[PDB]
Amino acid sequence: GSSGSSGRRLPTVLLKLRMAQHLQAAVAFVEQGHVRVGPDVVTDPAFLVTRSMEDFVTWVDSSKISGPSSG
Repeated sequence: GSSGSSGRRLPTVLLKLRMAQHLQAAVAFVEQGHVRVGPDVVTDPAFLVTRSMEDFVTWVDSSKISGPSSG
């Protein structure tokens, strides 16, 4: 309960955001450079992300990914 930085593995954040199927799926995707965080692309799953960055999570290439909505 101190002031600092609370980051979590990308794999965990992805699973929670229903971005991936299983832990192995999220981890594999990160290794294949499928998921990126903000202006910085992460390749390792051990990568820690902060609540602030959590919202700045996007897929390297979401061309196929559907979603007619914008915002």
